[PDB]
Amino acid sequence: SALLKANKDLISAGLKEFSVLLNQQVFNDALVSEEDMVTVVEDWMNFYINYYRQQVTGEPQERDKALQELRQELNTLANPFLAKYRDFLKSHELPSHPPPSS
Repeated sequence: SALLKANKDLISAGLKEFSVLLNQQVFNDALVSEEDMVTVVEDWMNFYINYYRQQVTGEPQERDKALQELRQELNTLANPFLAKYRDFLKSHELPSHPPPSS
């Protein structure tokens, strides 16, 4: 295999859609439970991984490779979303995160 456009198309498509999912949040007025948003993020990732896992007709190498890239891709795309939300909700009313604190 090495790298077929089909794999890149599926991965990029999943990565793009994911980015739109994470960005489509309402980062403006921090309200609502954090665990709720966070649970939603994890819930989506699991749903995506589970679905993508069954969307692979390649050998265990192709499947594992695409599976590892999918998981790592979600962590990298989810990382900014979860870190941005955290700092965002933890920023308003108290800048708890930067040097000026302890």
